[PDB]
Amino acid sequence: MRISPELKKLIEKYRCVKDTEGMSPAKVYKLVGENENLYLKMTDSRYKGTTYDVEREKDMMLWLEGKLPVPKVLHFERHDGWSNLLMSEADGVLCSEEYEDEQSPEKIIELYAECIRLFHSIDISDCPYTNSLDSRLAELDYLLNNDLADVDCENWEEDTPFKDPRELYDFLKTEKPEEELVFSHGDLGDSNIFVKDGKVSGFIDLGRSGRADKWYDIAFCVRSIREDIGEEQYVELFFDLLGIKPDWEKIKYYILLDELF
Amino acid sequence: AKMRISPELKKLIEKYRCVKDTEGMSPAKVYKLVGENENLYLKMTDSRYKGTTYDVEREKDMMLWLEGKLPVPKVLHFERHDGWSNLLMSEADGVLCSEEYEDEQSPEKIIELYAECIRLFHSIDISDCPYTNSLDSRLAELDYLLNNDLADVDCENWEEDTPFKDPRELYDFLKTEKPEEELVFSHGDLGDSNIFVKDGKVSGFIDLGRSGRADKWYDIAFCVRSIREDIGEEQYVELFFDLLGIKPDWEKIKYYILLDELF
Ligand SMILES: NCCNS(=O)(=O)c1ccc(Cl)c2ccncc12
Ligand SMILES: NCCNS(=O)(=O)c1ccc(Cl)c2ccncc12
Ligand SMILES: [Ca+2]
Ligand SMILES: [Ca+2]
Repeated sequence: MRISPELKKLIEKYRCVKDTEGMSPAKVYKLVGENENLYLKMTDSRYKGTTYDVEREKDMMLWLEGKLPVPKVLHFERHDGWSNLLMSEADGVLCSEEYEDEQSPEKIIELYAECIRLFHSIDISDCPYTNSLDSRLAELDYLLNNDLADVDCENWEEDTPFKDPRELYDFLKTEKPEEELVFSHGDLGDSNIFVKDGKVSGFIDLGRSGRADKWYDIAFCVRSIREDIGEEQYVELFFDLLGIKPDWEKIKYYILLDELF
Repeated sequence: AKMRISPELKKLIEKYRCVKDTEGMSPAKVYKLVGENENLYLKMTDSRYKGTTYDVEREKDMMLWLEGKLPVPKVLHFERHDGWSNLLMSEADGVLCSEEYEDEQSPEKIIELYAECIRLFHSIDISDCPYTNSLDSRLAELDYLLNNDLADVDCENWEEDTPFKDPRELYDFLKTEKPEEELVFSHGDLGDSNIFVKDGKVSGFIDLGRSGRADKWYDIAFCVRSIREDIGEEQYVELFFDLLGIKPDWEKIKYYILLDELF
C-alpha cells in the first residue's frame, strides 16, 4: 500500500494528482482539496539516510520553522520502507513562474542575493544535519556503489573531462576544498524558491539542507545565472550584490559535485 | 566502471547531443540524442525489471519481429550492461498523435485513427510472435511486481472511492474474474502518446515492451479509456465501435482497464 491506513484516511477527500516526477527519485503527489492544496512526498528505502530521504527533509522543515518561510509538516511516517511526508503548499508564486516571461535577469539575481543573505543570518549551532564534504562524499560513494547516483548525459557526452563517474569522484575526493560552514539550502534554484510582493515567501525541496560551505549555494546561483540568462556580466552583477570576490576554484568544485546527484 | 552503458555504445552516440526526455516512460529512462542528420532515442531499464513487460530487451525483441509488419523504430543497438538493458533506436516517422490533434478540433480523426490501429493489429500474422501476453502471463508478472513493491501503487489505490482495500485484493479479483481470451497482435499500451500519424494515416508506433499476443479486447479497452478521458463525449465511443463493426463487450472492457491500473 505504501502509505499507512492513517495517512490514506487523511488524504481521502483530496483529489490526487501525480506530479511530473520533477523531484525524482522522490515521488510527489499534488492533493487538490476544496480549500487548499497539500503535497505528499515519498522516498523509498534505498534512499534511507541520504540527502534524498524525505525524513531528512521533514527534520529540516521543523527546525526551520520560525527561521525561514517553509511549508508546514502535516504528517510524517515510515511505512513499509517508505518515508512519507505530507505538507502544506508553499506561500507565494514559484520563481520559475513569476519570471517566466520576465526577461528580467536583474530580478532573479537580486532574489538569489537575498536568499544568500537570508541563509547567512541563520544560526546553525543546533542544525540537525551537517552536509560537510566528508558527509556528502561518503553519501556519494554509497550512491555510486549501489547504482543510485544520477549517471546520464553529463557522463556520456564526448566533451566530458572524466572518463567515468568514478574518475569524477576521485577528483572530488582529492580536490576537496577547505570549508566554512553556514546554513545551506542544498539545491538552490528557481524551482524551489517562492516569491510574494517582491519578497522571498517560501522554500521547498529541503532534503539536502543543513550545514555546508558558503560557496555551495553561491555556486548553484552562478550555474543558474549562466544556464538561463546567457551573459557573464550578470554573474559579475551577482557578486557586486553579494559584495564579495568570487572564489572560482570553490565554485567550480561545487558545480562538479552536483553532477552525480 | 559504473557507466550504465558500454564503451561501444558510448562511442556510437558520441556525435549526438544528449537530452533527458520528459520521463513519461518510467520506470524506463529515455534520452533523446540530437544529431545533425537525425535524432536517436536511447531507452534504458534496470535489472529489477528483467523478464517483465517493462524490460527494454523484450521491447527490442518485439521491434525486431515487427520490422516489415508494422511501422516501428529501427533497432540500432541493444546490450545488457551492468544489470541494465539498453536499447538505441531511430526516431518514429510522422507527427505524434497527441500533437496532430494539438489544436485541430478533429475528434473524429482520432477515433478513425484508433479504429485503423485495431484493424491493422488484427491483420498481423502472429504465428511466430515472440511473446504471449496472456492473462496468466500478465498476472504472474503482476504477482512478481507486487511482491517486490514494483507495481504502480499511486492515487488509484488511495482514493476514497476505491473498491479494493489494497493492491492484493485487486489482484485476487483480476485472477478470479479472468475472462476467456482470443489472442491477436496487441500493442499493450495503445494511447495518443504512442501513435504517430502522417497523411491522415498511422505512420508509427512506439512504447512496445508490452506488445505481443493478447486478447483482442485489451487494446480496444485502452482506446475506450483514451476516448473518454481525452475527448469526453460518449458519442465518439459509439462511433469507434461503429467503425470497428462490432458491439462492445463491456464486461471485458472494464476488466482490461482495471488490469492496467497496477502497471
Ligand atoms: N517546483 C515545484 C512545482 N510545483 S509546486 O511548487 O506547487 C510544489 C511541488 C512539490 C512540492 Cl513537494 C511542493 C510543496 C509545497 N509547495 C509546493 C510544492
Ligand atoms: N510520447 C512520446 C513523445 N516523444 S517522442 O514521440 O519523440 C519519443 C519518445 C520516446 C521514445 Cl523512446 C521515442 C522513440 C522513437 N521515436 C519517438 C520517441
Ligand atoms: Ca548527472
Ligand atoms: Ca496505479
